[PDB]
Amino acid sequence: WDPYFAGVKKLTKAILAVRA
Repeated sequence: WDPYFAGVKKLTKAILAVRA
């Protein structure tokens, strides 16, 4: 189940600061 995030953005919000 992942229609858009399902809560995974808790990791992608940190990665968004690592990449340009």
